Amino acid sequence: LALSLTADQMVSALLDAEPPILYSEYDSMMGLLTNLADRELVHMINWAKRVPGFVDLTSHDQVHLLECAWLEILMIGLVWRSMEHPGKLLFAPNLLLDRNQGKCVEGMVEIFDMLLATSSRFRMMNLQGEEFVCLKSIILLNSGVYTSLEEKDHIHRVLDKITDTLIHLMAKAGLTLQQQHQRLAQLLLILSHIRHMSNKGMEHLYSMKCKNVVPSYDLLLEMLD
Amino acid sequence: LALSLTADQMVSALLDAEPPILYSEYDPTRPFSEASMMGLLTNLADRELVHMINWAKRVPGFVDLTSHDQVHLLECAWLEILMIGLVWRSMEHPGKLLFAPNLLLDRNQGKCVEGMVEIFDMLLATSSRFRMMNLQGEEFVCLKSIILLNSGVYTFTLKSLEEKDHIHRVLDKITDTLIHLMAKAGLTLQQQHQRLAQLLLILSHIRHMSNKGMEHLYSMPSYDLLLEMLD
Ligand SMILES: C[C@@H]1Cc2c([nH]c3ccccc23)[C@@H](c2c(F)cc(OCCN3CC(CF)C3)cc2F)N1CC(C)(C)F
Ligand SMILES: CC1=C(c2cccc(O)c2)[C@H](c2ccc(I)cc2)Oc2ccc(O)cc21
Repeated sequence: LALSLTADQMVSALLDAEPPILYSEYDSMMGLLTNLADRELVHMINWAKRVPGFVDLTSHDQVHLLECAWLEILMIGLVWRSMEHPGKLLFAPNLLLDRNQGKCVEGMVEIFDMLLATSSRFRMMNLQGEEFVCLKSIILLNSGVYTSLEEKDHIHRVLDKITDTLIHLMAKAGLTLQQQHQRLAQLLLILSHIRHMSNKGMEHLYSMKCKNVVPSYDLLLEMLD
Repeated sequence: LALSLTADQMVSALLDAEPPILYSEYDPTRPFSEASMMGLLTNLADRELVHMINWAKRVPGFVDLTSHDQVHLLECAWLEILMIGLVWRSMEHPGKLLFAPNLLLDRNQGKCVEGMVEIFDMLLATSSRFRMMNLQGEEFVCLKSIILLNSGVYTFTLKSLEEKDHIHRVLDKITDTLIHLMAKAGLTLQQQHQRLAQLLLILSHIRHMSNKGMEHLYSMPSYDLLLEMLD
């Protein structure tokens, strides 16, 4: 049924599944970042269930995709909220942090710097929230797909649908065929830098280890049920 | 002159710039041990690196960048570039990685190195996806150049933005080139968009593999080295 969606219905569904903007619990820096990230994880589960073609997959497959993508998804949301705040990361509306505040934690300013650069690449492209929910979904289905045959064909048909959607959004905003091609690529090439940031960030979270730091296969299996 | 080239001119330059296929050092002791296989793979990798630099300098637009920027693109890209060459070579050996004509290894021969099978599996999976997609050599060389220009660009002043913008325009010329390759093949406009997307999404996984790959190596090239080789 998700394969039957028009471009507009795809965006309407993705825009209507958006998670809400959470606030940072205080009224220690690793503490606020960690607690916030745990709380957005809960909302990300119910976001992912609403991504079209996601619940068409077995729960095993659903959780492998979330396991591979959760940090990328957390990060692309951070970068989106941060577009209109050059030089700062809008973790929460009461947690806007600058490059200098990354230095309070050994290891973080490197990820902080990569997130800022992605945020200004979205600013200098004037990334639209319709395109952004598209990329966020692309990340969900794409980042673990390559690890049975009916499942990865269906995922690749839904990913072909979101490509159609990105092209449609670009045609309706007036861009020529050529500008449509180029913008799609520039948007998708940024996903590979987002992958790099997730990997480096994952890497920091194990040196960071206060133990049981990262969402395990079984924890994620419970939250979707 | 890079930004005036026609699609077919870009395909041409890229195809001639391809580095040769090399051979692994000849009759090592087999069966391998962990130290001897890592020794071969390393020595083969190092020898490919020299040819990669000559390759890099012939990628339209690369030599327009400052020495320092060229090195940084390479420091960030070189393992993805090594790994996509392997996947390409190994497309016609299902279940095998053709590291060299004389070094064709299956999954089980990757267990000889602790931590390596996990990497092996990823590389083989990618090679199977390129098979499933019927990846073309003309597309291959466009994606490789895309890797070289893109991976290091989000890490790069008036001059620094000119550097950034020029690279982004060359990437835009490589996109048009892939699209021309697809249009000329007879694919529809929708099919063109979808295949361009599927290919570019594959570069996200190639980035994952290079990162895990870099992790694996540490668990077991300098700026100065790449810069000397570049001049
Ligand atoms: C700055 C980035 C990204 C980031 C962190 N915060 C966020 C909150 C909202 C949006 C983005 C973020 C933070 C971060 C995080 F993303 C996760 C985390 O730990 C989660 C622990 N939970 C146990 C649950 C399993 F059940 C997972 C701790 C963090 F500081 N940071 C990760 C690093 C640099 C280390 F890559
Ligand atoms: C992908 C890859 C290696 C690889 C890398 C990491 C993990 C792994 O399992 C294999 C390994 C390698 C070994 C040492 C270095 I220095 C670099 C690459 O040997 C290679 C040789 C040639 C080539 O084109 C690719 C590889």
